[PDB]
Amino acid sequence: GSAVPFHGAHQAGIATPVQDRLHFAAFDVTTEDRAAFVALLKEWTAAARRLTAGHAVGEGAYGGLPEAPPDDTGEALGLKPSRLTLTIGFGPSLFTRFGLADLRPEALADLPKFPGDNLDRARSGGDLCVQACADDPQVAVHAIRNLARIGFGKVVVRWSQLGFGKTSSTTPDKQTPRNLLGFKDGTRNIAGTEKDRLDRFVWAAEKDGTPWMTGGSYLVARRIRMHIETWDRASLQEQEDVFGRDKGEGAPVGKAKERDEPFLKAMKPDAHVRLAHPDSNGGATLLRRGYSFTDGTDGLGRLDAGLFFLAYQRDIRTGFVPVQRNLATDALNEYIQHVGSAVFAVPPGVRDADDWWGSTLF
Amino acid sequence: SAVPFHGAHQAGIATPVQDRLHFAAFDVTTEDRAAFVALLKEWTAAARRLTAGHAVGEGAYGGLPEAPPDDTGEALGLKPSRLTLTIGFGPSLFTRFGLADLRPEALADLPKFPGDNLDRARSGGDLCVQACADDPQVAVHAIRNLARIGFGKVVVRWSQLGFGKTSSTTPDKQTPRNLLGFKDGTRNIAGTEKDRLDRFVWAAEKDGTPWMTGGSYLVARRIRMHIETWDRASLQEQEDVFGRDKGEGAPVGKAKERDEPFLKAMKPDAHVRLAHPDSNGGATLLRRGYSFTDGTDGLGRLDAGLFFLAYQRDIRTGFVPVQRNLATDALNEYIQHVGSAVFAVPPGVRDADDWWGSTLF
Ligand code: HEM
Ligand code: HEM
Repeated sequence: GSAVPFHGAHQAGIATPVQDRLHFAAFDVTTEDRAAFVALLKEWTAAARRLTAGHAVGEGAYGGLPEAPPDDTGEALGLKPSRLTLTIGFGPSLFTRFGLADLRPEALADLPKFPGDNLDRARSGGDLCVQACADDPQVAVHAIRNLARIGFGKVVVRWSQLGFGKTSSTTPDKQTPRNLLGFKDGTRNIAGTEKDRLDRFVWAAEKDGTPWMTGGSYLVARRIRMHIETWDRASLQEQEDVFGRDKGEGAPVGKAKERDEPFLKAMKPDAHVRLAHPDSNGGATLLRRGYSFTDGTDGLGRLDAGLFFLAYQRDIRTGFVPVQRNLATDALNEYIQHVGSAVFAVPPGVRDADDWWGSTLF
Repeated sequence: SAVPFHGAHQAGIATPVQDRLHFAAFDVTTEDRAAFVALLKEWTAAARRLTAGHAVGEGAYGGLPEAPPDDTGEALGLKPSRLTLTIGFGPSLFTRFGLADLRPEALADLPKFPGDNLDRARSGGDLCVQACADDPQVAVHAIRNLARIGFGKVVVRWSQLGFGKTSSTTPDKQTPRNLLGFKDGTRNIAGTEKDRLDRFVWAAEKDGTPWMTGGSYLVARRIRMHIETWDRASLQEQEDVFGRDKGEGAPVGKAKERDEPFLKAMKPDAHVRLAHPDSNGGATLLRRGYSFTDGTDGLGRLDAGLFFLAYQRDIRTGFVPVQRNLATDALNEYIQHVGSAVFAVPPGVRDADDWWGSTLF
């Protein structure tokens, strides 16, 4: 229930321990006034300082002038901060505005097309994003709702996604959660404590070529539908061969414990862990921070389940791209389909009560 | 951390309200009474396992390699999480298996109400399973696996996820707030009032349908809220809509949330004034609904609202008169009913040998 500090060299919500619920929104900008947009970034930062501390935005949710709408919509009243983090990111399409083209980072690479892609252009892309994570979904919704409200006229919501439960871990000392295919997910991820691994694989550095990004990261979001009907009729052995780990313990094939190191040659050549593993990808390493979703039925008598996949990396070209290319022959492909996609530059942290989101860019 | 599954009544009605909801409505595809009864027995066995935190069948792993696991596995290593599973039968069930003359009179079709805009695909259903739990993944896993067991005999018609309070951070003697920002649930039938439940909630034998004694009747309504319109309304307009203030939830003129309302001090079309049993000939409901937020629609708006669930001893004398009295509710400006269904919720599974629906079949 405690708060997660908002200030830092880095934005919270990345190396932070992974909170139970997610509300992810992508925004398009509807003002051509750079001054208006900068004032928005400052106002949103002020709201976030309140929101992540458990306080109502502006002058509160009630007790103001009767004839004016309340500053805060009020549904988080009486709730604790619940580890709320707010993480902001800039889409490639934002740099065509306010004269930012010269500032687009080289590591904000558009993704190539991948075999199997069935991307819905409505649930893809976006000028900027806010990732709201909390252990209470009312807290996460309230923050997105109130950010959008404050941005009325300057931004609209392009698309959003709710994650009802995490499928990722930055704390290997705690239990690994399972995804909706029933497998532990997050065993071999980067930990929030591994400060040297985060420096090499996650945080952008001055020398990488884009000084305003020093301290930030790069985010890939993929909405991935799961063919649970097809999966749920596969034998237990078939499911375990697809991944290279047993279902119960989550141990690499042949071994006894979830955290024993995989021996890649014992796995099938198209096994998911074998293909995604850094050793198979020239050392490429990712920080996975995704969440499960279900969005009703598919209209055909079945539940609609999937995974909202989020990966943070130091450079999209040396993180997500090579690992995803190596998955062209993944046995998991038979059961999944990518149906939404977006990349964002996540700027450095808000340094103190005078700093603001995107201040190094603007 | 668990709720007993066996009882005179099904759990999940008067038992403590859990944090999360997965509601699913199923359509029946088989015509065979025997095949259906068989399924009901299978379902009860799996429910016993799930509500105690165990995997269904022979488990999620450790079986024949060339067999699909009995349990899909995503709840492994989680606790029972106060999971309750409540099953109900829709009016359309009674057109099959020759049960037409066993439909309870109290399971009345709903009239059309002013402002209804019901989506057909998210309405109705031959039967429903309400899964509540403090962990959403426990709830989802239950529905997922019940649907799997029933494949070939039932399909999922529509499904709804919902959330109330988060109990690991909020006190249970603290009223939750709906997404309009008002405390919700202040004047409600509580699970402790065993005589109000008998008078208002539970079906009794002399009511007319003996197989439903110990049961209840469920109305579900998917109510969209026009969030962005509501949020532009003044604080005074919002409080005028309900007849309570937003901060404390006190009825107008009163000081504490739990002070009894003085209905003449509220606006004639205030929501509380129109819904109160005194304005409805004593009609009283047990509300057990959950908030929802499914995402954003095509115009950038929050697809969010209240998935309203009401239990009552007779639909004709509970939900119907009260909803009728809301014809002029000032709240109507800000909400839209977009989905609807009714169900007869049978009595409870009495012991290890009993099963869902046994009194009917
Ligand atoms: C629904 C889609 C996916 C599912 C269900 C899934 C599932 C899993 C599972 C069960 C594991 C083993 C446990 C672990 O170490 O975390 C794993 C590992 C991993 N996955 Fe995936 N995954 C999916 C998509 C992806 C994608 C799209 C990528 C990258 C583009 C990816 C990259 C990785 C990596 C790097 C590992 C760690 C392998 C290692 O270093 O040992 N996964 N995944
Ligand atoms: C979006 C839809 C709705 C919202 C946001 C809402 C909200 C509220 C609120 C804030 C209260 C006051 C506190 C309390 O719960 O006692 C209330 C009371 C109540 N509402 Fe609603 N409600 C909705 C729909 C309905 C419907 C459809 C019905 C019945 C058909 C209903 C029946 C009642 C009743 C019986 C009370 C208790 C009044 C009393 O006896 O004091 N509500 N509602």
